[PDB]
Amino acid sequence: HHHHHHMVHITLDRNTANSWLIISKDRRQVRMGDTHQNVSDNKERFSNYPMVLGAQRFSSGKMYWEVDVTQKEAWDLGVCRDSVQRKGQFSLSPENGFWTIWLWQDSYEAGTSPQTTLHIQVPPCQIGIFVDYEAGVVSFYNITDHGSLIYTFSECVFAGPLRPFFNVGFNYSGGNAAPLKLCPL
Ligand SMILES: CN(C)c1ccncc1
Repeated sequence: HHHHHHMVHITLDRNTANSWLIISKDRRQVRMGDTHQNVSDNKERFSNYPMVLGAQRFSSGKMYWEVDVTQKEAWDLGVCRDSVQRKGQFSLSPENGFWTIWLWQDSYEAGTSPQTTLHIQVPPCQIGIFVDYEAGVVSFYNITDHGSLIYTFSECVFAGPLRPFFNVGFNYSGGNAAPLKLCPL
C-alpha cells in the first residue's frame, strides 16, 4: 500500500482505559496489569474488557497508524465511534459502532456480524490501520508481510467522530501479558 504519508501520531486516553490497564508515560504503550491500577471510576472507562481509546478524534480526511502486537495471543484493533457503549457486555460490530479485527485462539477474524474469517499466511507482528472518512473505508495491512491487505470494511456508516480503538485481551493463559505499542512514524 501507499497510505504511509497519511501517518498520524496516536496517543492513548488514560481516562477511557479499563481500570486494570497500565499505559506508559509517553501514552504510546498499554498492557494488562495483574490487579486494579488504583484509579477512580468514571463513565468513560470500559468496565468489562481490557479496552482503551486513542485521544485523537477524526471527523474527515485520511488517517494511518501502526500497532505492534508481537508475541500476543489475543487482541482487538481498529476504530470506533466516540459514543460506543462503555459499560456491560457488547459485541464488536459496525451496528454497535466498531470497525475492528482480532486475534483469538490462533485465528484472525474481522468484527462483522457475524464475524468473518481472515486468511493470513504470515502472522503479523505489526498491523497498519487506514481510515478514509469521506469514502467510508477502514482497511488493515500486514506490515510483517510487506504491507499485504488483511481486510477492508467498505460502505461504512461511521455516524459520528471516530477514535482509535484497542483491546490488549485478557491474560488467563499467562501467555498474553505483552503490550500493544504504537509504532513510530
Ligand atoms: C466473538 N469472538 C470470538 C471474539 C470477539 C472479539 N475479540 C475476540 C474474539
